[PDB]
Amino acid sequence: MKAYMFPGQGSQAKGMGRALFDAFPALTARADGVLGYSIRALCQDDPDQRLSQTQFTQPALYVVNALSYLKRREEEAPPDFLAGHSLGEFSALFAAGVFDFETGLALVKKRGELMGDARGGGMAAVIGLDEERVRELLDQNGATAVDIANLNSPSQVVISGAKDEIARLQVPFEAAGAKKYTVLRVSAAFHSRFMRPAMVEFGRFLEGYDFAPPKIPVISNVTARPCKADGIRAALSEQIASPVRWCESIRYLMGRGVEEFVECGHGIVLTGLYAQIRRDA
Repeated sequence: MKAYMFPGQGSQAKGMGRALFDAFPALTARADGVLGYSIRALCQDDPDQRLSQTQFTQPALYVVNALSYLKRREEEAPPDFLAGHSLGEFSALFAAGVFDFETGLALVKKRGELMGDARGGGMAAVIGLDEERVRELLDQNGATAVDIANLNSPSQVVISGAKDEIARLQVPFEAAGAKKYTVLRVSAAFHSRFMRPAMVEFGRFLEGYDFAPPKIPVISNVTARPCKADGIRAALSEQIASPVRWCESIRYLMGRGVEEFVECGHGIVLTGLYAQIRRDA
């Protein structure tokens, strides 16, 4: 059994998807219709470094992920399971037939707008400490307005919360053995109940859409379990204000009997995480 893993923000790069745009002109033109600009130009030329701006990053990654999936479907047996990291969930749901290509793109355009417009707090990516140690450090350093935002691998955790606390934690984390502590280029503290207002707004926006049942199971970032057909809106809206349980999602799949994990999209970010999750598990 095989799972496809769809990457999210941070995996984008100038030049991504070139051969896919060539191969899928109808979807390229349809993407342009939703976005109002050339998706190929965004990805190939990266005008004014817009690929690093979340309102553009999210649609770019959704399109490249989607086309990457369709290329794999032409060439390889279908996957048994799908999982996407944050933005990647939307590509996974597209692959599963939950919504059509344009609908998913509209959802991600909105997610990009909500996240670009969000304010308050920040985030840091930590390499070299496990969840238990990170939680201990947050308590020891009195960072009561910081929480764990992503559990990405046994040694890769993202934290989120008050900007001053995120700044002040860097040296203590490094002194405890973090190999790297990197404050992220994000508008706000995502993946805590701090982001509740945006979660509420996104939920309301999703009421206007009509979803289909997944044809292939999609493992939710929120629950680390398969998305329920009746639960798409909760899965997607709550995701932005909840910890991303990526490590647990991969471990769930391993426990179900999945032996082959393939990254579907540009880059090797999730491949790297998987190697680390696999080595520990």
